[PDB]
Amino acid sequence: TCPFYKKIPGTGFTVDAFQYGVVEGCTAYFLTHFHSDHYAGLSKHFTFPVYCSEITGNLLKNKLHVQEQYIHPLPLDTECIVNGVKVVLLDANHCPGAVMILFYLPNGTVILHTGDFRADPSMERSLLADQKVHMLYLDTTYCSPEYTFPSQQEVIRFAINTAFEAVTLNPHALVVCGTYSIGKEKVFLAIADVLGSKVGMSQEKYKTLQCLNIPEINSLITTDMCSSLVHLLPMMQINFKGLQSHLKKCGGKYNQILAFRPTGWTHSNKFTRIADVIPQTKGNISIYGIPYSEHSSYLEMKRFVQWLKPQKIIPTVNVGTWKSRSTMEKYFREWKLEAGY
Ligand code: NI
Repeated sequence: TCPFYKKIPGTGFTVDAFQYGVVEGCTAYFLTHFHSDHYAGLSKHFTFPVYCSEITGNLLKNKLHVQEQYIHPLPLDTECIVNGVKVVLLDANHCPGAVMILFYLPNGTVILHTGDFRADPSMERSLLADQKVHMLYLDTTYCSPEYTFPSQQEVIRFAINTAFEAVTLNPHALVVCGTYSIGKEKVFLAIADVLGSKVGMSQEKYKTLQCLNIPEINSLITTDMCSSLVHLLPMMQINFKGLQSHLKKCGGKYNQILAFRPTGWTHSNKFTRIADVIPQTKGNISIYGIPYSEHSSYLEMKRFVQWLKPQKIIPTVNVGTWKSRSTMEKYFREWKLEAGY
């Protein structure tokens, strides 16, 4: 049964609620982004209207084979009417095609559902600036002050400078980057750009990337692994055994691997600066875990909420334990007392 925090009161609507069967009273199913914990349940047999971004609707049609007649893509930053209710989709600064949803209820209540997001001051000048928001359905993934990480730009700087150094010292080194979902494409695209290579990958991953409207993409990716010196592999293969095996397959073209695992947060964050990150090494294989996050840090989240000043917060992440829930509620009250709303 669908949990309460996936239901939008005063509407026929649900958000990211595809694994519960037919939800009683739901006239339109919204999908914030194409990550499996959120789309779980969709397939070619789904026959209700699904509302989403253009990019998400490309992925629904091509990857999950949802039929066209049930996909309702909406433009961003544009007032639209759905089953009699005004909605707006906003960029969530998450993965490609990920949105936040503003709902303008018939009784005057305004609700923001962030989906998954990485808060940013740029959001303070979107259409959110223009009216009051009463209820916030909030991505609370890293809602605790231990969760600090660097900007995306600092992390990409580290990665480019590390890859360029290694390959210039050894033109026979291969770079490998791990992936298991869409998101974080900047990691592998920025490294391939500095090296003058295309990124090589499986046919299944190339297909996914071709749904993303990324400019000039035919220029940056390929299925011809032999012509590429940056390869993408499944995240599970980014270990010494998996990498040794891959290196065997390249037929003596390469004699070293430098590999990257873009994790979110790891407790190496609580002690070490990005400048100071070091790899794990075995023989001619090195693996770097880099803290490239597509969710808000604690401070980014706090800033967003203290700017928005909502009347009520509904967490959508870490809701399964009483300790988590009590922790989050304590921080929400601190924020409200410090800011004065
Ligand atoms: Ni996500």
